[PDB]
Amino acid sequence: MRMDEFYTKVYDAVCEIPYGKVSTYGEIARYVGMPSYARQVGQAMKHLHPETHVPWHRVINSRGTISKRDISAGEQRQKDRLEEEGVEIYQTSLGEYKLNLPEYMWKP
DNA sequence: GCCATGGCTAGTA
DNA sequence: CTACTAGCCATGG
Repeated sequence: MRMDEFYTKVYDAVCEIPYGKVSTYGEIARYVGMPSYARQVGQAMKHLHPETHVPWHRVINSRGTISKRDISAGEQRQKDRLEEEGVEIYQTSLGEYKLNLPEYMWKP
């Protein structure tokens, strides 16, 4: 599987995530037949341009939290976009953004 | 080739 | 619950 093939599948997958729903790097990776490529699912998200209609904001980590990144703006934007989607997000002490994963999780 | 990065994760304290 | 580590793997200097 070429990297370009992967990136495209990941993107196709993410677009399938329903409004106001959420999925996981690892889940998407598995979903596209690449269980060990969870980190690369991150990369795919990061690579996207700001205009993209791909719901990159609907992908968090396995702990149901929003991942911290080099570009802190995204971390913030993801929280905001999700909240607009009507997604209850509380803030852990030692400010990490968290949510009830079992509820919002997307299951095809 | 080595090395550091980086939106990860399960297992292990 | 928080912290950390081992396994993980593309990317690019």
